[PDB]
Amino acid sequence: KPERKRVSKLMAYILRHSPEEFGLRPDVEGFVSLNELVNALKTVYPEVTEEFVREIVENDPKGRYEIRGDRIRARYGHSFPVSLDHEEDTESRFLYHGTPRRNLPSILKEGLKPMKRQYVHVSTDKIEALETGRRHGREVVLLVIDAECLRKRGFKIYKAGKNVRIVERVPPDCITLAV
Ligand SMILES: NC(=O)c1ccc[n+]([C@@H]2O[C@H](COP(=O)([O-])OP(=O)(O)OC[C@H]3O[C@@H](n4cnc5c(N)ncnc54)[C@H](O)[C@@H]3O)[C@@H](O)[C@H]2O)c1
Repeated sequence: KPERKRVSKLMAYILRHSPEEFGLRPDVEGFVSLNELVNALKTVYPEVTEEFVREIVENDPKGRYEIRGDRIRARYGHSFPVSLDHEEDTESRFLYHGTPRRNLPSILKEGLKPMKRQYVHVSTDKIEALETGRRHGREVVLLVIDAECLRKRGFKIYKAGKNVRIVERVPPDCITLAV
């Protein structure tokens, strides 16, 4: 059961960041072949099979991965451009983003920016926002974002996981509170 986390984490690396380092070239929507990914994962964990990966996909709590037939992709978090077809979140009134406090003086000046990824990632869920923010450092703040502000400015919000949402950027006057 903790072997699943090891393989799931390498999957995120390959599917979000450096497919080229395993000699994979994802298509425009971000998909690679399921056979490609197993063969790529095998040169680190040779025990890995297509069923193990399909178990990982179906089980994932956030919906990190997507399988269409024989192809697989990460649904968000990429650091190379992709063409995702997610649905627009038109109902959320508030969204959340956790980040180390040390980041706040720049965010207040520039808003949230995608940094190394393609999109800014926010959450419909306060706990998941705080938990991801905690990965970078121990002192985390919870940013509350007015979603309607973003829509009015043209930045549409898309449902990329269970609670994960993606936007181009969050201008600072759409951040209503930092907690
Ligand atoms: N941060 C969250 O609340 C959150 C919510 C949902 C999902 N996730 C997921 O967690 C993982 C990491 O996401 P992440 O949001 O930590 O991003 P990341 O790993 O790309 O780290 C970027 C960091 O830069 C900070 N930052 C943003 N704008 C900045 C600015 N103008 N000046 C200085 N710093 C700035 C961000 O808050 C974040 O801490 C990804 O898988 C993402 O999808 C994160």
